[PDB]
Amino acid sequence: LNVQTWSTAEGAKVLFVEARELPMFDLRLIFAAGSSQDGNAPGVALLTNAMLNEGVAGKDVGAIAQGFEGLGADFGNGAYKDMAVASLRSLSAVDKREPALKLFAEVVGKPTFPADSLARIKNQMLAGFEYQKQNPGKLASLELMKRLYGTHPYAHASDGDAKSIPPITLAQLKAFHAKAYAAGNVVIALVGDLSRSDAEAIAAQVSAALPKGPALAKIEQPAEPKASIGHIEFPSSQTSLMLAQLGIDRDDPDYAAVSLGNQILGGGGFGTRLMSEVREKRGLTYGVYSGFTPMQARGPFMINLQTRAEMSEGTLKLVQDVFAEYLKNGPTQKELDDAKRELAGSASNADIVGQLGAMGFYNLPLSYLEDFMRQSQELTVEQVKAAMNKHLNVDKMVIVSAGPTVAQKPLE
Amino acid sequence: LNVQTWSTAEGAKVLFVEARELPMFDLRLIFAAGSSQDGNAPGVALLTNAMLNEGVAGKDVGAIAQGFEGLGADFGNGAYKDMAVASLRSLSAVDKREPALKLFAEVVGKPTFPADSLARIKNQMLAGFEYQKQNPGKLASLELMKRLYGTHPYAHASDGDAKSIPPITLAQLKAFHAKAYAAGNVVIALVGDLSRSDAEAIAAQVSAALPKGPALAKIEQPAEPKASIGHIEFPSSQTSLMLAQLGIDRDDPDYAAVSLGNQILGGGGFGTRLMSEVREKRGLTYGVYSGFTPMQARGPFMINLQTRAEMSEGTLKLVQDVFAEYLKNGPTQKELDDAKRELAGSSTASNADIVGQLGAMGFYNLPLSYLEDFMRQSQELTVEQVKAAMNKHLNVDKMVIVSAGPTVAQKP
Repeated sequence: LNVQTWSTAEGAKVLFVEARELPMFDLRLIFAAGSSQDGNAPGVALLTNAMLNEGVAGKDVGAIAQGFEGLGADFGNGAYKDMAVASLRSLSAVDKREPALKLFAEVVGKPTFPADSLARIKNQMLAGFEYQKQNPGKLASLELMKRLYGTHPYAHASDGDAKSIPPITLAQLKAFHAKAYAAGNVVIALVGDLSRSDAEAIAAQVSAALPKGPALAKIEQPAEPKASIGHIEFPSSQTSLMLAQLGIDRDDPDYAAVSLGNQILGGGGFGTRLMSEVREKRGLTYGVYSGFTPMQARGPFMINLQTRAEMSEGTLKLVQDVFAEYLKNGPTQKELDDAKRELAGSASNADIVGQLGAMGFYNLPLSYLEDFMRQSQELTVEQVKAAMNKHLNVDKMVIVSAGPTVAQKPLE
Repeated sequence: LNVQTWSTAEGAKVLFVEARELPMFDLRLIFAAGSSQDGNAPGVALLTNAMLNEGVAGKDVGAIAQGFEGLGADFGNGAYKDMAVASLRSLSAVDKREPALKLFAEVVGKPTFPADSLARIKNQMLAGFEYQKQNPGKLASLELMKRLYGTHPYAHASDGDAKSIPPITLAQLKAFHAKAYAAGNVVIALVGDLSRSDAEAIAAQVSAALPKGPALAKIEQPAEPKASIGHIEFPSSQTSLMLAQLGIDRDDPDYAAVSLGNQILGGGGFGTRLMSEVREKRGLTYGVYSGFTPMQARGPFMINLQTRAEMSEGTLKLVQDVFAEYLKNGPTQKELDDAKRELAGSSTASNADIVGQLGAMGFYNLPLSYLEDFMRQSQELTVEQVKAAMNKHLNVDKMVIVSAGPTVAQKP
């Protein structure tokens, strides 16, 4: 496709793809306003993002939702470690998109942050922390990110904690919003039934409604953690196991190589090394997965699965052996091909706008999409093995288990 | 507003509301195909409903998904206790809705139940059962529904269990579908940018694509269970509390009165009696809710919350006292007005909200003027009428209580 890009007067990065198949369009705003920008107030980024559509001049939470619905539009939001998102899907018809866009602009650019909404959202978050202590996987991953990142901004939970949420004030949210939702801190992605002229108008309108400000400081790289094995005691006949170490950052040149290499190890299914060895041949789990989560700074590489508590010790060694062998010998030409073929089979405005968001946010080449498919079928078994060994090491894994401490049964 | 109704040549009940504001419409099919129809194969209803869009003649799961997406349409499905649904939201333009409806009819009326999809679904359902036992609330809920309904079809979990899922064959899914998804067993609800003639054609087309057959017989009423208290030992840190007894069936005349009474007792908000006493004044929980789940047969009335294990013994007594006190004196004028005001707020209804009500109207044989009657009646209820209704359907001596948590010393 023909990806077009430019910047607004306020400094926003714009990426656009014209798609006339459907009388609709997707607008996605990506801000460098993830939890990594939390500073001394864990949870403030997530709280700010969740509060956007709780109120604007003249409209309470209900009226805003009704506003979008009545116009045939869908609003979406979310906060993560690197970014925070605000999105709109709407009919392309001028009479529908105009009021939808002005409302969207008001919600993301001029939220009023109603006091009652804040109290309600905090309560939901506090209740959430309580339910979380009943989810082994959630506890294991939280522990795992702490051991992996230490004091780095990516270490703390995005939603903060019971201690940090209560003190957050409306003033802190307004201050964070003014700084992190600034035009110079955003990427405007558009895909749909629009001309480049309409796209420019839309992007400019959004950019002008946002608070004025420069981009925030980028996140530094984390220090490599030391290998370790932790355990979280939890009642259940099952045990959640997670293994991880630092992976790559989104802009790393070996992205295509490590992603294909990962597909073979623990991607979707039955065919992978892990699913066949752990699930297919031994029936020790209903699902085992592996994957990289590239961010601005080095993201984590993780392997996760659940098994019967009495088989956990044995299954862990098995996963470690499978991983060790894979890094040592790499993939077979047969696995690589099936991997490329599988990939060859994997677009809507939504899927595209999502990619444009990452392309602009991580400053990837305009040709990113094509470059990825192209680089990916070109890769040889030797390039994949080299890339995996360059970014992963068997002696760097941080392991966290969550389940009961019970007698262990060796694998049969 | 101006609900229109008729039946198709197959005996399907059709309900339609013309709404021309947006160039789209919502089609919802409600089948008497919930878990209550499981018989000797718990979970077959949910599995059949989940397999609908997994494949049709010459098309796999991904092909069907892209098919709807490329047309700007969304497919929806879900199975419950007394009903199973299949829905489609689509642009109204003929060039988009015609292809989308043909695909939709094929998906719901002629599913192929691919072998590889059934294995994938069973695998995730089996994984689901494992996750479930690590959840106190779910464990208490399953047990509570058992004590409440005994051998009644509503007692067992809709998704079946680890022992009932593996055995389910394609032959069973095929037979269940031919019986439960028969045209005579479905309600067709339509709302949107369509003329009555457009709607007639759409309904006739969907109805004709379904298997031919009559409506299934209605489920009998459950027996009044004896009051009892049960505890599920779970060494986790918080305690889950659930109280319940048989509520009303969906077409009960006091529906509006009990809905408003329940809203005041434990609906949404911090103003309810339960949230005020347990959370507001005592700070014993982050969320306590109560509610009726009216079904074809008597649905349950349930109250649920989570508290610190050491406060569970006292909190349960408090909730019971608050409940007794509420049935005894009824709601205050203030509570009644606030509730009516909240209800009123909560010609602005969207196609999705309307289509949902139309489906229930048709499935439960509610009066054609149900919508208008609900508003009128609700806004006119008196404290005396609400108190009478709640007392007519609930009794403090009939509560079945089930808690899940650790047995620890009480700190009150």
